[PDB]
Amino acid sequence: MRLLVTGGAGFIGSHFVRQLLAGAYPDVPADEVIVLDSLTYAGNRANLAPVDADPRLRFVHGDIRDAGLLARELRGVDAIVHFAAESHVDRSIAGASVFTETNVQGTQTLLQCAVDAGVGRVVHVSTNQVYGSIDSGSWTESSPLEPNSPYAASKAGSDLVARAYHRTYGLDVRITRCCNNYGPYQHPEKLIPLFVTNLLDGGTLPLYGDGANVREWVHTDDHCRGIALVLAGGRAGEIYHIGGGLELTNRELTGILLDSLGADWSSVRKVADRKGHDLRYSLDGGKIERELGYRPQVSFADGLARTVRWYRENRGWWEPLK
Amino acid sequence: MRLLVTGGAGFIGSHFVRQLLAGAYPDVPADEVIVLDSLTYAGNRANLAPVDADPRLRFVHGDIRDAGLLARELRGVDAIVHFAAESHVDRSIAGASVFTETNVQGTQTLLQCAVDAGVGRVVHVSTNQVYGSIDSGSWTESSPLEPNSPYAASKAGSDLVARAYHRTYGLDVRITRCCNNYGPYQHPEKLIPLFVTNLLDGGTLPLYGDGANVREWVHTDDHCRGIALVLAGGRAGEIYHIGGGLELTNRELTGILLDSLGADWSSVRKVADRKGHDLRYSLDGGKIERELGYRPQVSFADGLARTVRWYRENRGWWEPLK
Ligand SMILES: NC(=O)c1ccc[n+]([C@@H]2O[C@H](COP(=O)([O-])OP(=O)(O)OC[C@H]3O[C@@H](n4cnc5c(N)ncnc54)[C@H](O)[C@@H]3O)[C@@H](O)[C@H]2O)c1
Ligand SMILES: NC(=O)c1ccc[n+]([C@@H]2O[C@H](COP(=O)([O-])OP(=O)(O)OC[C@H]3O[C@@H](n4cnc5c(N)ncnc54)[C@H](O)[C@@H]3O)[C@@H](O)[C@H]2O)c1
Ligand SMILES: Cc1cn([C@H]2C[C@H](O)[C@@H](COP(=O)(O)OP(=O)(O)O[C@H]3O[C@H](CO)[C@@H](O)[C@H](O)[C@H]3O)O2)c(=O)[nH]c1=O
Ligand SMILES: Cc1cn([C@H]2C[C@H](O)[C@@H](COP(=O)(O)OP(=O)(O)O[C@H]3O[C@H](CO)[C@@H](O)[C@H](O)[C@H]3O)O2)c(=O)[nH]c1=O
Repeated sequence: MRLLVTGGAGFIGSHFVRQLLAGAYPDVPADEVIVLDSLTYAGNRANLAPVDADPRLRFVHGDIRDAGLLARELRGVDAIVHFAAESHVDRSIAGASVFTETNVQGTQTLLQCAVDAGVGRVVHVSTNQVYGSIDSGSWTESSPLEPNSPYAASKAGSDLVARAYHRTYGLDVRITRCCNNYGPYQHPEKLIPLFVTNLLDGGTLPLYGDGANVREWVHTDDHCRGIALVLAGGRAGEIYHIGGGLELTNRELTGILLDSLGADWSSVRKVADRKGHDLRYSLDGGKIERELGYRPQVSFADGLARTVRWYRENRGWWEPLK
Repeated sequence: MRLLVTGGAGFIGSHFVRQLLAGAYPDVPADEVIVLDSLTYAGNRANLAPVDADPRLRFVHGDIRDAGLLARELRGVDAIVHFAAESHVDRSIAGASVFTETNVQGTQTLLQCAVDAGVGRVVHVSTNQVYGSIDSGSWTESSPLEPNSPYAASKAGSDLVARAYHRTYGLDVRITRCCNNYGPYQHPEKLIPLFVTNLLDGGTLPLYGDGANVREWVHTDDHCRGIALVLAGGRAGEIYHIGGGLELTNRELTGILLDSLGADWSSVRKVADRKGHDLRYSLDGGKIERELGYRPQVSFADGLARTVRWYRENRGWWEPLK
């Protein structure tokens, strides 16, 4: 079983690789694991340090946009788990082009090379942001694509490329959509690590707009497990939501973070709101529960405590990133 | 070290604050920075957006003419950097009164409150226009005050108030005089931003009179650094010229601007000359060089390229101002 994981040196991808190599996914035979990652500002070899010497791992410093490389690296690969992408909304508003280049064009190159290489199946990792914003209720897999940021539209375009590969060429590609993830090794440009590390440095927390925005949080371990279940038992062309359950306003979350670190509101700063900021995300995960048996297993309280502790203990890791 | 910067939401003042907070002036201890700005048509909170959440910054929306406010805000302040003023010659010709009110009366109120508050030192930001026009040669700090516009006479009157505060009350006030500044965040009523943004909008450039007027240009970063050197090491009551070196006719500069944007002379329009338009400005900066070590470090070609690019990339900022 040869598996290729793109974006495996990033936050979620590295967790997937680590778990896999650790044997957390018995149903996912992985005798050979190739990680393909271009090492952008978000890719970090340290994320794979724990599995560095594993004889089953091959690390490829390269790009999904590189057709030649792929045509070689995908030879005899049975499956691909695709996490490689530009992932930050803020960066997408500031410089949008890279998002279409990596997310849409990169996905197309990858999927065409998969077809050319006879790859058996692909799990295309996506996000709940393709659905825009939802005032009340939760989105299901049939919800409309109404992305509001360049990042979200790039992911949605990638999802559409995946569909077309399945419909035109018969490629067995499965799509997952998940809510905000959190956990160790998340880059500090993201909300939780940013705020936790800012407090660790005795700094302020830049709370966008009024902090009323709502996000659903899932520990990355749960997301990864959902992906492994889709990889092992999903169906060609299907979309699967992987949720975490827990919905919080950014204000609520900030309070929780402050509490966790013994800090107070005085460390918060109201800053201009993000342009086109999505008010609320909420996913319905009944499909994957009923069809594949997935449900989040890490409680926010526990997961969060552990994450904060991780940041406390790994300044050497995050400091250089800030 | 508590510092109060008036006019800190304007063009130059915001750059000074940003640089300071960024650590560009190691010799200027700034544990606490208060910015006092009345937010006239020229003051813009967006100019301080990048430093908004900095715990060392306190933004005070208020006026230098407000004695009561000052008497409170100057408590325990060690130094003041005074940039607040009405800065456009054209506006001064159209409605002169505000120039005496803000520039002269505002300075007097500020300096008297400084005395009442025991403020250690003040850097009064002034201009080369107090010297009138110079056909050949450059002005030194002993050059005569021969202002020709209501704006220039208001600045010169403010400089005289500063001298009197130093001579009568012992206030340690240092005066700086500089040439035309340019750079990001300059309000588009000024020559460069006006012409660059007009070209960006596909409009014409209103070239006053024959365009033969000569101006000396300095990037604001250099000016700010000169101010920081005077603040840290100048001497009470002294005047210091901060120059940029580069002298150009407005016609020459227009050509440079056109070139930079791929436009041509056809976009220019000869319009009536400004009343009492000063023919040429030229400052000698040997004093500050020999006494404080200052010399401009940003070459016009580089500085300008970057400025134009800034305007290209920040329509959202300037558009609302036009
Ligand atoms: N972070 C979340 O909360 C979340 C929620 C849902 C979905 N997702 C999706 O999960 C995936 C992983 O996100 P993440 O948070 O781990 O992202 P990340 O920003 O932590 O990491 C992205 C990784 O992809 C690599 N990469 C970027 N462009 C590349 C290219 N052209 N070729 C090869 N490698 C490239 C980077 O070097 C990096 O290691 C993304 O597709 C993202 O859209 C993320
Ligand atoms: N722009 C230049 O090329 C240049 C060259 C030499 C000297 N100067 C001097 O430098 C200083 C800064 O000029 P600038 O170009 O940044 O000006 P500007 O027009 O960009 O900004 C002036 C700022 O002062 C504030 N202000 C005006 N009146 C006020 C009042 N009564 N109380 C408080 N705040 C008030 C405004 O809100 C604004 O933020 C001025 O004193 C100007 O005379 C400018
Ligand atoms: C970075 C930052 C963020 N925020 C707010 C904006 C959002 O409402 C919320 C979370 O911000 P971010 O960490 O940037 O995450 P968000 O935009 O929700 O998107 C995340 O979750 C998405 C799934 O919802 C993933 O697809 C994205 O890749 C991932 O980055 O916190 C602040 O208030 N201040 C900040 O400094
Ligand atoms: C706005 C404008 C200006 N001009 C000319 C007039 C001047 O000769 C030259 C620069 O004009 P302004 O941008 O208004 O700048 P100027 O009067 O030289 O004064 C600037 O530099 C001064 C220092 O010299 C500062 O004290 C002033 O605050 C600052 O505004 O360009 C035009 O030909 N057309 C225009 O539309």
